[PDB]
Amino acid sequence: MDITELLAFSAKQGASDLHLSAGLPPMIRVDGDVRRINLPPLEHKQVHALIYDIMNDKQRKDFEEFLETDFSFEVPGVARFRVNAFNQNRGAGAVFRTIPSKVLTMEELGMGEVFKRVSDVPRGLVLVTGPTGSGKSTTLAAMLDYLNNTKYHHILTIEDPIEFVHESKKCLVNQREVHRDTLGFSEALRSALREDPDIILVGEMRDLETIRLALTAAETGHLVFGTLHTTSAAKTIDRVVDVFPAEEKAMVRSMLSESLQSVISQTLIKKIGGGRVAAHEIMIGTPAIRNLIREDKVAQMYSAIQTGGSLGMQTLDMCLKGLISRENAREKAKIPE
Amino acid sequence: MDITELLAFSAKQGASDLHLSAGLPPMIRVDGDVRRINLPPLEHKQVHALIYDIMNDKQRKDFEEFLETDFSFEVPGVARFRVNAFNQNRGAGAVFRTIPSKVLTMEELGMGEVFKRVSDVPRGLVLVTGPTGSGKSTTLAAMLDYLNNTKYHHILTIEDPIEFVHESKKCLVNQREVHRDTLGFSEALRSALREDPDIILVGEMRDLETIRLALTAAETGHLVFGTLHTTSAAKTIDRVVDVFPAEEKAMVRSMLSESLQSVISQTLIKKRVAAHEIMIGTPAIRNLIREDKVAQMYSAIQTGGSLGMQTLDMCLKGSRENAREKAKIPE
Amino acid sequence: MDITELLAFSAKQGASDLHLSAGLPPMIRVDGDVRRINLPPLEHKQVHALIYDIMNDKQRKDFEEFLETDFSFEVPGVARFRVNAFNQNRGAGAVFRTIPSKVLTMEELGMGEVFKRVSDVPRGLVLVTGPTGSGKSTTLAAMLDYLNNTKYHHILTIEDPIEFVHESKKCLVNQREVHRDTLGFSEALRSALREDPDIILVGEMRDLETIRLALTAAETGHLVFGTLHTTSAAKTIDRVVDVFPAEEKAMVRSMLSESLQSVISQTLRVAAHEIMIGTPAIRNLIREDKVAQMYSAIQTGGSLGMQTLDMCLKGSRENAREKAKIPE
Amino acid sequence: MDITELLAFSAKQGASDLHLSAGLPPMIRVDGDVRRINLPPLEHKQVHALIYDIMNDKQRKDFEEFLETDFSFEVPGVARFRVNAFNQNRGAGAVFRTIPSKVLTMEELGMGEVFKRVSDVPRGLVLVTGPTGSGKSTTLAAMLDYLNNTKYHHILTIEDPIEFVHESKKCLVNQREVHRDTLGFSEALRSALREDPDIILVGEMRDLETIRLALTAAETGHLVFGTLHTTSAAKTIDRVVDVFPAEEKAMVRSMLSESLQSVISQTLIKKRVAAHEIMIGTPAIRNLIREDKVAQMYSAIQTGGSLGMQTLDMCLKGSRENAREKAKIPE
Amino acid sequence: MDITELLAFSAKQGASDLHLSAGLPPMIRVDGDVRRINLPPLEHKQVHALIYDIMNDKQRKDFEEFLETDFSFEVPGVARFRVNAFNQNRGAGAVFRTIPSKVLTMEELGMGEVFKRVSDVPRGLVLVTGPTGSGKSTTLAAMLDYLNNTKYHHILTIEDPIEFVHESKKCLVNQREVHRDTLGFSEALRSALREDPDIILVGEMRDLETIRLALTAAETGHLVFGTLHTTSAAKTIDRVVDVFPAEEKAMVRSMLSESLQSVISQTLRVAAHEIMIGTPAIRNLIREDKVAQMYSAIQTGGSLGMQTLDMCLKGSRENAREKAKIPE
Amino acid sequence: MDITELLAFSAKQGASDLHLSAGLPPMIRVDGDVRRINLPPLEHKQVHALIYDIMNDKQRKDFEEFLETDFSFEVPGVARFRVNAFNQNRGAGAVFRTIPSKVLTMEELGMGEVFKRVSDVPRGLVLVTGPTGSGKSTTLAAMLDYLNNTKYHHILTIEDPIEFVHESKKCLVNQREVHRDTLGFSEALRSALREDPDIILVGEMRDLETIRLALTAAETGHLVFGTLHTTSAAKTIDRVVDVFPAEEKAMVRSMLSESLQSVISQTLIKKIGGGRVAAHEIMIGTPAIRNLIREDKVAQMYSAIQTGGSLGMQTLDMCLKGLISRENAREKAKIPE
Ligand SMILES: Nc1ncnc2c1ncn2[C@@H]1O[C@H](COP(=O)(O)OP(=O)(O)CP(=O)(O)O)[C@@H](O)[C@H]1O
Ligand SMILES: [Mg+2]
Ligand SMILES: [Mg+2]
Ligand SMILES: [Mg+2]
Ligand SMILES: [Mg+2]
Ligand SMILES: [Mg+2]
Ligand SMILES: [Mg+2]
Repeated sequence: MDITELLAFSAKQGASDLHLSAGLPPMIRVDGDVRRINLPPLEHKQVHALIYDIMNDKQRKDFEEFLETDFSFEVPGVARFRVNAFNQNRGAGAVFRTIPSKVLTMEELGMGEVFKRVSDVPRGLVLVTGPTGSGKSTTLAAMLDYLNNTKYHHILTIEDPIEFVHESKKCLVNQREVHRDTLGFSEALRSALREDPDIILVGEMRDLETIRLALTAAETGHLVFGTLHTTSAAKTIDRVVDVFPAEEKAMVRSMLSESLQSVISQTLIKKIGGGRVAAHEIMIGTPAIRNLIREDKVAQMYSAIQTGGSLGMQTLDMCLKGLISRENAREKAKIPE
Repeated sequence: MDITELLAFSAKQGASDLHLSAGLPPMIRVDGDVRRINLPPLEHKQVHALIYDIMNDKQRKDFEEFLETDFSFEVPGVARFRVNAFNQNRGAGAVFRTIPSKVLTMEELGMGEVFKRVSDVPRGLVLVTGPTGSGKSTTLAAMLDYLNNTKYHHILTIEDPIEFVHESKKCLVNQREVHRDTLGFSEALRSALREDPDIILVGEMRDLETIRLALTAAETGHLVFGTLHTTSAAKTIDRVVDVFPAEEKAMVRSMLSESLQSVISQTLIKKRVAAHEIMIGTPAIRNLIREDKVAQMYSAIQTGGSLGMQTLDMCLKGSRENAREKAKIPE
Repeated sequence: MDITELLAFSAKQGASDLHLSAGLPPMIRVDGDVRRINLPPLEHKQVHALIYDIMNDKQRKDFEEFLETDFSFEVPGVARFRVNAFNQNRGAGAVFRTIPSKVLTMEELGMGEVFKRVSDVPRGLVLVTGPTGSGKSTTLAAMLDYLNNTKYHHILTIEDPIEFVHESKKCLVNQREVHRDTLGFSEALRSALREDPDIILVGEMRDLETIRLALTAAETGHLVFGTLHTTSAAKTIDRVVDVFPAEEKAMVRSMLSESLQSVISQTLRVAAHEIMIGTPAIRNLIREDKVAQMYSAIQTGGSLGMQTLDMCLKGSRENAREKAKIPE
Repeated sequence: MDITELLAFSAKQGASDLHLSAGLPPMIRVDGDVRRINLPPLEHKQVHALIYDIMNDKQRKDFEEFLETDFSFEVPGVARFRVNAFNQNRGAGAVFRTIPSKVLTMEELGMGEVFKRVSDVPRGLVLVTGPTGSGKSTTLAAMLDYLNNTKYHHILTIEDPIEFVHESKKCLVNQREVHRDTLGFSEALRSALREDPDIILVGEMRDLETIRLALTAAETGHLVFGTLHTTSAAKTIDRVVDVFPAEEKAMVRSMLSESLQSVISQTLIKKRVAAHEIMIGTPAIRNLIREDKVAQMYSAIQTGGSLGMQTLDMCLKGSRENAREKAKIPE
Repeated sequence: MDITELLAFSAKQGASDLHLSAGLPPMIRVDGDVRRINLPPLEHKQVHALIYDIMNDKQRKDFEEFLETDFSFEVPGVARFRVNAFNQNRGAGAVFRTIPSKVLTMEELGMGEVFKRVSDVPRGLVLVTGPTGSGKSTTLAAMLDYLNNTKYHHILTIEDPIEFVHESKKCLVNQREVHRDTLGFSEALRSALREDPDIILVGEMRDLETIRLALTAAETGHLVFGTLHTTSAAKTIDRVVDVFPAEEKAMVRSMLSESLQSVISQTLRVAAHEIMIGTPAIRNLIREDKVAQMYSAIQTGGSLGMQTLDMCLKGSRENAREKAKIPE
Repeated sequence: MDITELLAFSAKQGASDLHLSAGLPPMIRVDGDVRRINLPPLEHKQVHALIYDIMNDKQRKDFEEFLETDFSFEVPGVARFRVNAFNQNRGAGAVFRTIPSKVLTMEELGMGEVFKRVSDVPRGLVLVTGPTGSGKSTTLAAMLDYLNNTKYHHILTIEDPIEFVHESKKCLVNQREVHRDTLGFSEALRSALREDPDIILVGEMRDLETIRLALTAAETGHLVFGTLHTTSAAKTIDRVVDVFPAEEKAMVRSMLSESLQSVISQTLIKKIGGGRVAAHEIMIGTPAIRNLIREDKVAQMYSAIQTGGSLGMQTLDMCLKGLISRENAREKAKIPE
């Protein structure tokens, strides 16, 4: 039972993550929960070998001298994984997080026309948000696949590391892995503006300069897709402005008001009778809402979403009233009722 | 079929852009849509060679060590291209953006005397703005051509890369390509002050230091031309100030109030044709800027017709739906 | 009578601390009081040897060149100790603070459902606070044990040194000893985000960077547990913001308003706790910088299980008043 | 006549200080006045040798490379001295300041129960203040002796240099000489938090970092003792806050409001005898500190007699002219 | 036709500037207008040689590696030039700006007693300001000549490069060329305080440090003359403060309030001047940060010889209005 | 006519400064005015030799590589000078500023009992102020001489470079030259507090840390003497507070209110019928004035000086009404009348 077999098994079980940890049997995360594989405990020596054998010399050196490190690893014909290796009280440990391989279509995900409308906009900013493991990336991949299926455009991506690999259908697709194909988000973004892109994917909007450049890229007239870890349209908007220092808030607020096209905040819910399903809050950037943003009256937006049904807007709670246990629903509702 | 041939072909097809991307055949953008040329897929090795061949040694080094780079490239008798080279999951790639060569005249563009009046000012700051493809450089080129036709002055430009190439008529024209003729906007702007210029073009008022130097250059007594991607005179004025940290905002606001002469915010519309919002820097407006009451400026434009001011929406009242797509106030 | 024997003795006597100090016999702290063990005085040479013998070569070098140092030390089968070694007028000295090994359960500590509710939250920041000794680590250990007993999650900890050692029950538990299993809090925290953790214990809100990363980790969706030495929910909240320079305060304030789930400030014996729970109103208080009002907001939050330190104290009267915000 | 002999002689003469200065004979300060000992002038070479002989190699290096240094020195059976060595126009010089050895008791100093109550607090910050020669260390020594006599606690001190040497009675006493037993106040204070102390002495709340750490140490739950040269409870409280830059003032103010237990500001008067202003940290006063209304505190002291508070002027009402020389309000 | 001949010709034509630009014949600026000399176009190779030949090896290196550079150049018996060398689309280029050599007197410039009164002050700061070209150096040179004619003082100057060369009449005059006679403004200014100067010309208020030292020099008791490119007394005062970071603004404001004696803002031909004189009221305006009021304070300061730019302009009407603060 | 002769001549003429400057004859400053000595012009080569010959190798190197430098130079039996050497358009130049040798007594300077009273105070801060060349230092030297004549105290000085050299009479006098006997003002001041000093001279109060330490030294209970370039008691006080950043102003203001004993602001005036005489504004630190300082109402102080005659206070203008031409007087009066 080598690491290849273990990973293959994890994939067979539909696991998102495989954990090694000295003094424990291998464990896998499935639908959120980490559980032990029915195998013997792995002692430090074994865990250490399993890791050290895969590593290359640099990785070994990084790991050995810094005590921890990150890298990507591939099991030909099975999947790619992002690997983190580290030390803990019992010894070595690692986490192999599976990189999703096949891209799932909007139909496969049960995503309706509203997502297409949101994808279709000719320019601006679209944000897909939610905490870790909420599926944001998969939703994005579907939106990009849809565009790849329908427009003769250029999709350029900046990813750290690249997750989904798309194949060029109608769109030219160029994916750029940070640290390997480019030196950083900033460099790639400053380049993006010179790479004739209709559509630009920016993996995550935390470090300010990325955000500035992302906004510039949207204002300048591209279609920009970014992400955050926020749980509602409002919090998303607060988050984007709040992070900047006072002197810089007004322009960010204005840029955002002009460029923001939609916000999709998302969570996964244990599906009644097994598996999980996504629930989405959806906001669409209409003049009134743009004023709410521009005037700093976002507090009102939640109801504006409530009344935006005709465009396909919906609050998280609304969506939850449409598969899931009422209690599960209430666990995640803004207003438990 | 070398890169020269490919670009020639692209031009023959009226393409705006040529794309190379490892693992694909060459592709071209025509009337918006990217398409494949009927040729075999190009693999990394081939794309890489094609790019390597055009590059000079510095460009190769930049590209090789930084993993991406930008430069201008010329195909004698055909066109000049804005080039970016980069790497991606399948390997190497590059984008060739054609650069329009000839400078079109105010008349050819149907630009009236107001633009001449704006060009004519003896010193200060003039900003031409709008999204990409709004036609900012085009408007600027015409303004500079007009000056070239009429004044015995020195026009200095700093561009990344050089877009329109002017020929010295009455003006001495010196155009400086960033990364090739100079190390950066800042360096060229610091030198500008000692290069006896009357008129300076700065391609895009993006970096704080470029803006500081641009404002210095205008305050010091030259006529400075810059650009932004903003969509109205007000937003332009906010933005120039907004970008600076708190400690520095007041002086930028004051400098700007003193030096700003005009703002021309622009967009292209089908019939394409340009529409312009035009603001002219009168004492009242300068106070609006100085006192931080730019919110009032939009109406001040509305009432400045005598000087040739006009809001974007006003100009749009000279397809109705196309118009409304771009109007501040759809009506 | 070597240092191993001394420490064993200290444990046998239920001492929290063993002191060595040139010119004195060994001394131990028991229920608060430091007292001499009935042994001869130890002279500089002897104390120095006792310390020097335990130290490893780096520790010896640190100690010799910096004149003082800290390290952890273990007596197999007895306990682990937080050791500090230093110099004083009569010569060398050292202080061994024993480490509580056994995890105690919420029930063993008489901690009620409110702690479970606080533990249960799916993400955000929870702060357990109080002066030295006050029992923060213990309260945390119980909270983590409860999670370990109930959820199939990943608990990652970062500690300087590791205090309590948990055994993986339903949770996978990874404990990381600073300086040994990782180079620092920052490194481990930056790594944490990519070690698929549900729950993260940050042993020390050591520096601004640790706090930043802790907040990032909470905001990103994990459940983070941290500590401060503050004595009340309000002071805790102030302190988290106060420590940052002006330019950075607003964002920390905002991040905190969004992510903070609870604050538990504590003192010891039996533990008394102030408990605050992160409701919208309180989040506004934090966001708007009106935390001054929060103390009463705690007073009126009984339904959720909130309570002021003084309230809890109303469950010796004098001992109580020694530690009350409002002696009455 | 070596330096040992000289110091012995100084002690024999009841001198507080011995001065060496190249180009002069040794000199001693007695009852305030500096005088020459009946000996030949000492030239640079001689003074330098005399100093070199006492110094250890580090002290020599410090002195040689930094041109001046400080250290403690002991003459067995006579006294300990605070030493500073330095250079001046005529050459080398040094100052030997005698350090009083024995710790005097509260009773010997006529200090009443209030001082015990202040000493007794379980944690927080206590500040003893006044100009040089006011008797701050003396008061502190007595407070620590009292604790040494009564509690089974750990007293840790950090001193530059160690002034009074305590002997471990009920308390474990660890005294740390800066530059010799530790590298600095900050290092020793950072270690203190891990040296299981009940009570910590910090000789002079002068540097920001020392203050920050002192406040941390008090807030974290220890009883911290510090000193300043301020002359009243209010001024002391202002000063502790004043010294910090704006961004940091609020937290220092808050920390202090929570942790401050007492302030004892002191001066010596002929009859010498000590006079004390005494403040005790009650909720009302803590608010005064917290809200930044310390201006009111002086009267709050006036009305705090029941707890043993007293203004400097009040205490002075227990020569009338000598008294008035030192009164806040001469009357 | 070498560069010496070209420059000689430019001087013969009374040109302010000579331009070289690959692909063009030499061009000269005369009374504002740049025009071609009747000569063949100069190609890159030729322009490059012309420049390369004058340059020294460092200059060549600077130019070659940085792509552009600045230096001074002298044509014995003709003039000195401020040379800038650079690159452009057609190839090399360069700009030689002639240096006004001859000092002109206050009388020759029609400058009245007010300038003498301003020159005469025993210490403090005097600022002569205005856009490029406006005639600041000239106005200064006249002020210094007047002092040179009347006081037995020490005039020290620091310049990049030296423009006007004074001859020692009653004053000892020491002129220091930056990069050649001194390493920088800062160094020279720090030195100035110990070169026993009565009067100091700071050629460029180059950076914050220069300003600091200039202010120190004025405050310390010397008479300091400096320049800025601002267009009015108010803007000058604002600018001197604005340039500093927040923490430092107050002290600069205060120093300036105390030391500032006069501001002379100027434009060109004939010169027009705005003149402000440092009276207590104005000093308060500066100190209290109410400079906004100063413009009228100038209007009412005629008795001392103050005058707004617009006032002076009321001594072609259109030309006048081109440069008026208030066109009327 | 070598440099020694030149300097001797300058001293014979009572000059404060001798200037060399390529292309000019030697010039000397006497009573304020620089005038040419009746000698031939000195060309670059000669000036350069005159300077280079005196310099030591380090000084030559400093000078040669930094293009300018400073040092002290001594002409045995004549005087010491502070020398600055530099380059200018005509070539080399230098300034030899004579360091005053004999110390002048209060009587020799016509200073009355008020100065003694001010000197006599047991502790606190005394400031002697005035622009360059106003004689401040000489006044101080007289005050120190007086103390040296009368008290058995320790006078410690920190000077950059040491000007007047005092001889130990009743006081022990230790003078410390900055850069030579100590590394800096701060170091020496931190040492001073440990060197048993009754009286401490701090040469100049500009760089903040020196001021902080100076104030500490005064508050702690020594008698501190410092200087500034200000022209009146008020401006002196404003100057000391104004220089600090906002957060630090209050404590400086308070420290100063408690410690300040007197301020003596001074100027020299061309004496009618030849030479010059000093005029002084004198303020003495009484409780009322201390409140003015403490409460930040220094604006009132000028009149408080006017009414402080009994203690020997006087405004600059008052003193001017007591040797000098009325016009000369008005040149320097706060209120010309
Ligand atoms: N009371 C007085 N009457 C006449 N001349 C005096 C004088 N006091 C000083 N001088 C002369 O004035 C010159 C400067 O004196 P001093 O050096 O004491 O002033 P100062 O304290 O301003 C030095 P600095 O200019 O460096 O601040 C010297 O030539 C000195 O002899
Ligand atoms: Mg993802
Ligand atoms: Mg353009
Ligand atoms: Mg603990
Ligand atoms: Mg003491
Ligand atoms: Mg000039
Ligand atoms: Mg002096």
